[PDB]
Amino acid sequence: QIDGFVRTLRARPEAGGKVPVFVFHPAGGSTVVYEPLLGRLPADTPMYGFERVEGSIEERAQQYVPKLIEMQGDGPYVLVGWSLGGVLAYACAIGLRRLGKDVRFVGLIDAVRAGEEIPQTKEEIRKRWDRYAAFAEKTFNVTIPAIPYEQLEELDDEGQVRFVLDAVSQSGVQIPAGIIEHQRTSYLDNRAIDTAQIQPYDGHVTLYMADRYHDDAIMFEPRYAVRQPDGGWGEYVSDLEVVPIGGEHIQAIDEPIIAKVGEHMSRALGQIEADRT
Repeated sequence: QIDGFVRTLRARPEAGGKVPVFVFHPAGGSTVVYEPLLGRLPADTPMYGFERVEGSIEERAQQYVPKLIEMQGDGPYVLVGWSLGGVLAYACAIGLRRLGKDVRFVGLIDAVRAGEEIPQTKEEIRKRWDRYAAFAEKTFNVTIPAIPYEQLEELDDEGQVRFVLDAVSQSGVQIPAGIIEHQRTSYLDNRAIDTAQIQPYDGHVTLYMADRYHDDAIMFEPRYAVRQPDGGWGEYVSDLEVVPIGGEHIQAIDEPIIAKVGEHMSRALGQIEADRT
């Protein structure tokens, strides 16, 4: 059921059968979140979930792609993810196509890029932590002292959030490790998107688009308040389909909105199975 970073949501038959759907975890979550989607897909569709690994987006895909090939060979590949999971799916599509594999569906469940690019600069690191501190002051009724910008700006995102958490750890009650680890890894996983080197993809991508990001996403990064019509994928994907699903980002993975996603995705899978036969 769990084998390394691969979760079996529905096992494929011993031989033959329908093409598996490979799903990729969202930041701060596991691939159990795809069970409602699975319920809306055709009967006997296999599904395997890829859980968290370390590195840049590209380095994560360098770990996932060999495992995909061990499981599915030349293809066909169906790759799906919500949020960070969609960026991971896309990176895997890129890696598989480089190896000449047959990728037939890439489904991004509201994996919508920030509407304005996030600068990778010292000034932006200063502005970012200034904003976070302001929100902390209000939320926790404290004043925040001078921020050590020089220390933060030479660290990558993981180093930054680790630095801040370690400063918090110096005083007060000890915070349970599970909470610290969840917050650290969620933060870094979401930030990994910002430094991704997105490559052009020559196949069809389906972007299931919600109406907006939820408030917590925009508190994390204000540039998520703006969405472009192509969700930031049009420059990389000539064969791009957008499927509006309404609601907020955080709702896209759940009933009832996931029924819209599943109805559309079922038709796409149906066509892939028909073409095989």
